[PDB]
Amino acid sequence: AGAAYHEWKMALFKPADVILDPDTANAILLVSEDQRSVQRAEEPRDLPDNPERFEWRYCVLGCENFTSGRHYWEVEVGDRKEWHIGVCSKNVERKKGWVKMTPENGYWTMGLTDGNKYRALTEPRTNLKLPEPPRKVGIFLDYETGEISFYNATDGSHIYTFPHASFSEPLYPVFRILTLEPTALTICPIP
Repeated sequence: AGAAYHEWKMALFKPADVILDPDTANAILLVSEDQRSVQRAEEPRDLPDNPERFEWRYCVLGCENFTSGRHYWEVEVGDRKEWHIGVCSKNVERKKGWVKMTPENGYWTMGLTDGNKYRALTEPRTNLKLPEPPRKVGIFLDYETGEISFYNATDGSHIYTFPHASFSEPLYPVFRILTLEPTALTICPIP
């Protein structure tokens, strides 16, 4: 049914326990007391000018990145209408604008927009036709082979796998939202 994806993930990938780094969060973002959720303000806070922050993109990272091995983590996206998640490099441009989010620029992300429109953020984009809409998403990484993939984490269905990439820089979990809406984005807990 949904199981097997469960067996597999635990058996073959090391669960990351990702917590949101608020030093990285764009001012319009609100990290939760627990640092698992992110939700969007109505208007930006004023926040200590910091190099690590995403001042153009409405992005937030993990505290902990990856340089080897196999890892996975899961994100309750629930019934949100817009959200993009995955990973990115330490060395992405956190200040300059109009750097498009592609693997070309260090972004292996994937998301949802205007409600029902799934897409992967390759160049060009690749739309995605998902039998069931996911309420929870599993992000999987193998540094060495250079592969990142996405699975519906309730039923274990596959979603997308980026083209192999030789990874030079460390990789952070990245999360991004722009809607202001009820349902938040939430890192699922490590078993």
